[PDB]
Amino acid sequence: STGSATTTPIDSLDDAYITPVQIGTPAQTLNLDFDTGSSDLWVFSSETTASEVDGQTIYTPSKSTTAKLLSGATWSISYGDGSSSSGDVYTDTVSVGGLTVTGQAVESAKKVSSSFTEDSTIDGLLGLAFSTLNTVSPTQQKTFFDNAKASLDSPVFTADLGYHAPGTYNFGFIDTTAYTGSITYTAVSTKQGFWEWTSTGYAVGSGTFKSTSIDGIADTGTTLLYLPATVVSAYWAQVSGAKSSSSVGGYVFPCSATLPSFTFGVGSARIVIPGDYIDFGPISTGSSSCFGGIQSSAGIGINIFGDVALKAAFVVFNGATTPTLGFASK
Repeated sequence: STGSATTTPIDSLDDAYITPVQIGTPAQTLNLDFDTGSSDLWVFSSETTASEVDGQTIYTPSKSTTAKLLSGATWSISYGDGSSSSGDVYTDTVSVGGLTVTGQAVESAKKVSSSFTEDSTIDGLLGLAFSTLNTVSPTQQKTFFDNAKASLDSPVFTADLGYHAPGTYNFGFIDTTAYTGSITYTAVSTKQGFWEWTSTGYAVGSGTFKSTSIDGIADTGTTLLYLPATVVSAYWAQVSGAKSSSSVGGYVFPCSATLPSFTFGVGSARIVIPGDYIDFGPISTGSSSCFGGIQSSAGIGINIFGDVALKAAFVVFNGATTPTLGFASK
């Protein structure tokens, strides 16, 4: 089997992407944030504290003939940005882009933090990291991908995120029309439960390539590119007036600037992030200070190849017995 679903930016900044997902019988379609940096499929629901729901579409398990309470199971997750959610668990039928999993754990939120409430466009998350990170207790549950894997034509999914435009998540096949040149594959460590890999270096604008190993994660659920302070300083030094602002919470730059590109290495291959992809616009409405899309990972504890990086590539998440990651230009 295969699946193919369009993913759409939630706003004009590409802060996140939503993909429609069918849950239950008859189908209830919720727009979920596919997150290769976590491993829980959770939704706003009829059980979510009413004051914490503000415009989201909810899953109502009582209206699904295929929903079953997973008795005794609870979940609770905290994300890198400090947001969180928790609740109980149902199993139900879940379909993405025509690919159906029966018996998928659907984690029903009883509580969500303010960041989730305030984002009316995101009805929940669909985790695509390794199932070892799943938070369901006392019986850990599998991700949608892990459940689907055996049925897939090939044990892969691909992320093709757009810049200020829709893109695609495919399951079970590689669309050879969706990228240019060849796909370069690179080793993955699953030791921390992430799609963790080592970039071979970087360049700033038209500058020379610096060969240096940068360990990080491919994370569709993180907006920006978080890299070591040395690398980030080298980038922003090429933008007149750019500075790190503790009051704002990272590097800002004059909105009048033209940003240089940023290149990262995948083996001997190179992925170029255009400068425009690094512009996250005014820090506050009407400001002439703009927020940068490349930020320091210092104090996160891990480098993160988030959407800023991934949307410059066609990315293969290869879940074969020895997982790997593939990157192609597009």
